[PDB]
Amino acid sequence: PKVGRLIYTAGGYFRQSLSYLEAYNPSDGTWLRLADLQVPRSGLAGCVVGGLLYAVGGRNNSPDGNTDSSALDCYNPMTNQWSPCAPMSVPRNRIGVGVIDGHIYAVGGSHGCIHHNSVERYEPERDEWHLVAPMLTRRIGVGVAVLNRLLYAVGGFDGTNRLNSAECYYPERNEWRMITAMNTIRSGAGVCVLHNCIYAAGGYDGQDQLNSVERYDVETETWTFVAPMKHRRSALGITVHQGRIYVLGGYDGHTFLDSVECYDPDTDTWSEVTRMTSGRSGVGVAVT
Ligand SMILES: O=C(O)COc1cccc(CNC(=O)Nc2nnc(-c3ccco3)o2)c1
Repeated sequence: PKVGRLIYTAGGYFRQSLSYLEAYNPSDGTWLRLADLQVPRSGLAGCVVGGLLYAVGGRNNSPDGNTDSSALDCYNPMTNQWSPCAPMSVPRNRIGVGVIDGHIYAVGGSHGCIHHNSVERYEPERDEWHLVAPMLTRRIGVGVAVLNRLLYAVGGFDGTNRLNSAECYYPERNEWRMITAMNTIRSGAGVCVLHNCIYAAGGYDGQDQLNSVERYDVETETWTFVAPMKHRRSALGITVHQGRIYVLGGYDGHTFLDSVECYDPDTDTWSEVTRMTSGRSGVGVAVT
């Protein structure tokens, strides 16, 4: 049943790091501007736990300077208010985030010229962060998705090279293990889960922005190309709403897109369903 869930987009980058928090309703195609982040942020990740939206890491860059963010903030849709939470052990720009058992996992990202392979876990009910096992690879601009309590970190940049590799995190054993490498090198790709596959849409391969999209079926352990998006894009927002994948904005190598595309896995098609109120990349996106 359709209960009215919305797609939230937080922060992002256009001309500088943005504060913006907006919600889109796929049912009527309307947008609603909500309370601003207390601190502008691009390259952050967004996620939802217990009906609350969380903005994680990222960075604030403008003429007033460049500062990587270790912050965690919690937005309550019911009160339309942001609340500061406990910060991570380190600033994490171009971070990847995933949720398991109501816990927020902050993966990789960077702080200055430091490229994190480290990972830490946040427990809402205790407002406390905890270091877990580090990834086998240093990854900033990594994409993250979770399927059946297993977390996947896809692609990114290790400081020297851009990766087509990916790895899986086993939360209860607290380990990481490499999985099949993608067909394409991708950093800043949109990564999400839909049914039994992890999608890796767009990204930057080191020379061009990508509009190609491939998915990893956890059952067959293979990476498969599906239909390409209309726009190439890296640093795109991505989420799933009522069985379909939605990609928001990103950079196509020329413009900061306002375009929103929707992927229908049954017909293996993407189509443009709306536009953001303004183009932007590096947003955090989540559904509730
Ligand atoms: O590193 C990559 O290959 C892809 O770049 C990514 C990856 C993941 C998220 C993002 C979000 N983009 C982003 O934060 N862009 C941005 N942030 N600060 C700036 C900026 C530009 C000039 C001064 O500051 O541009 C980019």
